[PDB]
Amino acid sequence: HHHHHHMVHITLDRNTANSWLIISKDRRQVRMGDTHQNVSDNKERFSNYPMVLGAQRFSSGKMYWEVDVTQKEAWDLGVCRDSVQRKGQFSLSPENGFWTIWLWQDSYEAGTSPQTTLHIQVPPCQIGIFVDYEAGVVSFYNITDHGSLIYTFSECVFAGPLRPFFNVGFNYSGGNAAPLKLCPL
Repeated sequence: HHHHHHMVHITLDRNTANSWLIISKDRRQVRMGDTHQNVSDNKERFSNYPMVLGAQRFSSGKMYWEVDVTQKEAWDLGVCRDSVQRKGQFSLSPENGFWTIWLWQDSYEAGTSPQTTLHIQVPPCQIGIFVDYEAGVVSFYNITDHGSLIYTFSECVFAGPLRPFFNVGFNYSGGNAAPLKLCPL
């Protein structure tokens, strides 16, 4: 792909984070802590899953960023509406305001409803995410495999400002402690 020149500097919004997440000083990395991180509750925090939003809001234009997923067993990545549900149980779907892909149990899927199997020959260590607001497109790229396309959501109905979306996943296995990291431009 040739989307690299739309690169944006994403930072994580601490106030939206699940109370077990640990966000680095530079707000560029996030991992699952082994306990509650001693923060007050608020209406923005994702309560049921290890999720956090980017601080940036996008309502027009073309945007690109990269995320490092090295040695993780489970994660979700993409964008979501600013007004997505924070509390209780929900599925990741465009109907609920999410445009995402994930790794889970050794398979990659896109968060359609129902979910779509992805075909990835080279397990990615970094993921590129491209948003074209006007066109209604969200695309995902395998940076480890020379930028090859993973998935395109088209005909998106964003219906609001978008925020970068992250889920570090649970660590029931002891094999999923590694962070998500926003990669430098």
